[PDB]
Amino acid sequence: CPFALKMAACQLLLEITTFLRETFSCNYHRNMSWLHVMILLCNQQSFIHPHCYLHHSRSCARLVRAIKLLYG
Repeated sequence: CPFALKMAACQLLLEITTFLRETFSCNYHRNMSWLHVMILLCNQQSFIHPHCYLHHSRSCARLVRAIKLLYG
C-alpha cells in the first residue's frame, strides 16, 4: 500500500486519540498501543529518492487533491 493510505490511517488514529483524550478527561486514556507504530512511521523515512520525505509529501498532496476533486 502507498504511503498516503498510511497517512490517512494516521489521520483516523489522530481523530480517535483526540476524541479519547477530550472525552475521558471530562486505562484507555493512560496507555495506547499504536503510539509505537507511529514512532516507527516517523522514523521510517530517508532524510538524505525512493523514500524521501519530499516524495512522501508530494504523494500526500496529490492524494489530497484527488480526494478534493472526487468530492467536488
